[PDB]
Amino acid sequence: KQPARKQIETRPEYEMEPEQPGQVYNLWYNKWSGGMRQDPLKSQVKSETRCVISRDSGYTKADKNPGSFFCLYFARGMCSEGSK
RNA sequence: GAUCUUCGGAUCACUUUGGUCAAAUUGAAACGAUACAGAGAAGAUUAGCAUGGCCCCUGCACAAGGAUGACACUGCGACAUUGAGAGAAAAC
Ligand SMILES: [K+]
Ligand SMILES: [Mg+2]
Ligand SMILES: [Mg+2]
Repeated sequence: KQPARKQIETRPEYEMEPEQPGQVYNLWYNKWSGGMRQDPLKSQVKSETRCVISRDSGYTKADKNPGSFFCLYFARGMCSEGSK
């Protein structure tokens, strides 16, 4: 019954190159291509952040709108705007 | 707010938001490699052009190529049974 707090103060930026020798970025399909297919179920890297309702939930600007949706990023816990 | 008007007001303008979709593991494709076989015509080597379509790829193309591009190329019962004999059964 208190305003919602922001979880991640920073913005996770995108910079990563798999398999340094044998990968090249693909402009059309925005993903790295070439190199070993690699296990389909291998990339899974444990998530870094985690959330619970108790310490995180609260009011936000979307509570006013009757048809508002939930944060894709609150559940995964990197909503970096808070109550805004 | 600007213009007049006579301090009543009149003019002038008047409803945005191109949305494969919210900051990239879990809704834009198609696969590397290793291991197996491993190149059409009845001996052997080998030119090709076709036929068929829920197979495509390269191409601007209704040219032409990709192993003659590849796969496929088979096969069965609107047979009426009587022709006869034998042992049985039921029957000339
Ligand atoms: K040939
Ligand atoms: Mg041809
Ligand atoms: Mg052919």
